[PDB]
Amino acid sequence: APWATAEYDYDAAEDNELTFVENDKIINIEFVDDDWWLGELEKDGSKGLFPSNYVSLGN
Repeated sequence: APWATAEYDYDAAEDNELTFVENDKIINIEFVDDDWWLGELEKDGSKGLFPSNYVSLGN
C-alpha cells in the first residue's frame, strides 16, 4: 500500500472517482486494476478510483 504524487490534474467524472490536482498525494493505494487504482487523498481523506497514468509512486 504505497503512496503517490499527482503527475497531472485529474477531475473525477463519477461519484466513485477521486478528484485531485498536480502534486497532491494519494495514499494507501490498492491495486484494484492494472490501469486504475483505488486510493485516498492525503489532503482530505476522500477515497475513490483514480487513473494510474495520472500519478507516480513516491515523491
